[PDB]
Amino acid sequence: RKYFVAANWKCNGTLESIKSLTNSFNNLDFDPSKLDVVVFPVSVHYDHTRKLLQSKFSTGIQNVSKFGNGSYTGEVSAEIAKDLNIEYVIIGHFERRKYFHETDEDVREKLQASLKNNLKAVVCFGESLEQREQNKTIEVITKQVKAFVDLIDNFDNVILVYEPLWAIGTGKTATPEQAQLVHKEIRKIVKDTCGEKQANQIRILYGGSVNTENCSSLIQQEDIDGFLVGNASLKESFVDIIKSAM
Amino acid sequence: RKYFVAANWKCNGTLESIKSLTNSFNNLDFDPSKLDVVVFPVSVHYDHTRKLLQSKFSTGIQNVSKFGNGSYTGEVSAEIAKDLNIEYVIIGHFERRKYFHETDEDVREKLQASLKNNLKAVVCFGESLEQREQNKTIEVITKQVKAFVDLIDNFDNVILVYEPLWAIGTGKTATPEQAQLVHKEIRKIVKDTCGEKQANQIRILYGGSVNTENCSSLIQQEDIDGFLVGNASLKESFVDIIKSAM
Repeated sequence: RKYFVAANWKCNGTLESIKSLTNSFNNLDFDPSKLDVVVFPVSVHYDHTRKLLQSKFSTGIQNVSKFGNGSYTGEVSAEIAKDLNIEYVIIGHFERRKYFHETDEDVREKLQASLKNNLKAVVCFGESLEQREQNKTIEVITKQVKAFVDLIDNFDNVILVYEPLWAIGTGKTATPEQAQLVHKEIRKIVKDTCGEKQANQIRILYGGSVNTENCSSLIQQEDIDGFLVGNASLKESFVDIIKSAM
Repeated sequence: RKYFVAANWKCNGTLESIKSLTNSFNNLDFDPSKLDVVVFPVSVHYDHTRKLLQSKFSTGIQNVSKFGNGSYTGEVSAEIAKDLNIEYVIIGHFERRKYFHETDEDVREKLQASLKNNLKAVVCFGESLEQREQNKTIEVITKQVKAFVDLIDNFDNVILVYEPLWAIGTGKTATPEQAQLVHKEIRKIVKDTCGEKQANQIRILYGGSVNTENCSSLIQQEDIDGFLVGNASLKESFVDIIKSAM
């Protein structure tokens, strides 16, 4: 299974910083048929970013609507994304679950709309610190995955991302070891409700704090197929995090 | 008062449909110093629409974040909008209050972030059918407007829009005389808290169902200064609606 490295620039950037950052990325020599590298810029920055990035890199958007075309002011539907040749979309990120009250049901409806319009999806989930302290991680993870697992028609087109909320912003850290354990568990859940061939071809990315110092330890875990990088993707050094996966 | 005519395309359009529509809009000869005409496309269609529309047309986006730059996956900040020279932003649209749970508190904060970044705002509000039947129209409209009006540092940069939810999708029809009554009262609220001079300079648009048959009878009302047009703005005949305000 092919490694996946994604850059989530979130709500950051200017036309200038993006011109400056895309040039550094373009200097990276890599074969896109042996590694997937995706960049997710702010929606209004999309065209500009797609024009500055060489086709080596794939591009997507940070969110997509659960509804289709219609009277939904401010939403970007999956068909609109499809019409523009936007290949990937991020769904269920915890900032969207937290600041904007997206539920597991919004996650599944968005995943369905995306698959219906032939877009590839990056689905996020993970447990909070309160839930981990109560030894409930597996119960919470299985509930979040069950909400949408039955829609995956092609296990190459849907990528899973585990976000260890308990270790995000709490002033706690995750050891690659503690991450690999959850990934293994997630893969077992996919094996048991979808099949063995499906479980072994689907990528499960680590979605915690990833930098140039620990990216090598994480990728080397058999069940960690890459990452969804936040802050560190806003720096030129991000080319180093991509090298570790090749 | 300069009339204001806005096309809210909501979540609609393709590259080819927009190319064909902008072409048609560009054929209408109007003077921007005497009439404001703004079109709001989907975020990912913005650059494309801005390049196709002649500079006499103003453009904006359908929603902004209440947060600034940072870890807010999927949001677009006022600050990013400023860097791209995006002139207008829609705030408080009923579809976002309904489907995405945005509150008066949210509206207030998005307006504050918008004004701090030199963006002009179209602020929406209005009562529902249930509220209108209990004879609470004024009470509701007063509370919604009072949630943000003290922020208006400048009465040419903020536009108010009354949306009669009670007639949007219920089978009721709002008549010009009925809309005028509410517009007159909206202007009184502004008079009572900002000054009489301020109240006579701010534009209050009607955001109910507008078309080529009823536009002239609405714009002709003394307290109605234009409209936020929904689906009629996805047609070529939209030019006829702009004309009614010339």
